[PDB]
Amino acid sequence: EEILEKLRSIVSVGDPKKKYTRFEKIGQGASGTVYTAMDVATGQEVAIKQMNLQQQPKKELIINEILVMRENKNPNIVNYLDSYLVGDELWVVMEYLAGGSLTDVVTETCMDEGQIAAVCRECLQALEFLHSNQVIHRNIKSDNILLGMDGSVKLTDFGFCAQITPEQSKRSEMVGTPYWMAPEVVTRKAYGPKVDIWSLGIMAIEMIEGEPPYLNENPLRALYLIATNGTPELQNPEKLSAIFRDFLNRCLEMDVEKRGSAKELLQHQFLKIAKPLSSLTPLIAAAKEATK
Ligand SMILES: COCCNc1nc2ccc(C#CC3(O)CCCCC3)cc2n1-c1ccnc(N)n1
Repeated sequence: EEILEKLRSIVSVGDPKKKYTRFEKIGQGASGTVYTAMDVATGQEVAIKQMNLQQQPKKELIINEILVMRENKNPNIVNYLDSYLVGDELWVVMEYLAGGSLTDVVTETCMDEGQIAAVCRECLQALEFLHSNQVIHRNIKSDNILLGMDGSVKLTDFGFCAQITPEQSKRSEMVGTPYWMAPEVVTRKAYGPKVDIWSLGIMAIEMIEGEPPYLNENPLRALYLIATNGTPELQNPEKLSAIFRDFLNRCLEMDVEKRGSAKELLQHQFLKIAKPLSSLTPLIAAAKEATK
């Protein structure tokens, strides 16, 4: 389709193996292989993600990533820098911070409520910004949270991103990762930005239990469980403070009406007991030691 030509008018022109040097593969997933690099001038280090378009197309969401992200900059988001197309590959240039994913922290260490509150505050800030600009991430999970060496928190991977409008402020595309999905998305009801709030809630369960509910099961079985069970239950709910349990239940409220939004969840008292972001850095050290 001309959808490839629409993409050819968005990207920049260049080698682009002339500016950016010092390539190192630091990742490889469904979003494509990710490299670290640096362009002459400099001294800015960058991350370059590479998709094989003529080997694993989609392909409407590909363009949607660039368009939505290039005009939505925020401190709590990995920021788009540029994009090129070479051969069959699409390259996306973005900021880089070193220091692992939240996933490595939540599956190899234990976070206290002060640390969970700091991570949640930063995430809510990114969501509150996205939602105020009619943007829904639709794939909130620890895998998509990045941790700076100074304890910074950045939302990443907007490949499943979606833009709403007052004329059609809801969606019905069954997108995201099964276990982190809101019920209204699982059961194909019309859904809004509050689905990000849900997945944030599931990600808190990660930070509490080390993994999202039903993870032992299979993706489809999980979707069924989410559909049936609705609001998931902690193995040991008593291990959480009263101010934390209230926070979770306002993130995981079945009633989309009664479920909190990012703007009002930033006002929750659970975020008041938040520790400074520097407390997250020993978790990063510990995460890297179990990773070895
Ligand atoms: C946790 O994985 C470590 C490997 N790094 C990595 N994989 C990525 C996949 C997709 C995107 C992505 C993406 C976007 O959707 C974000 C909005 C702008 C367009 C591209 C970014 C990835 N990164 C980064 C990026 C920057 N720093 C670090 N440490 N890792």
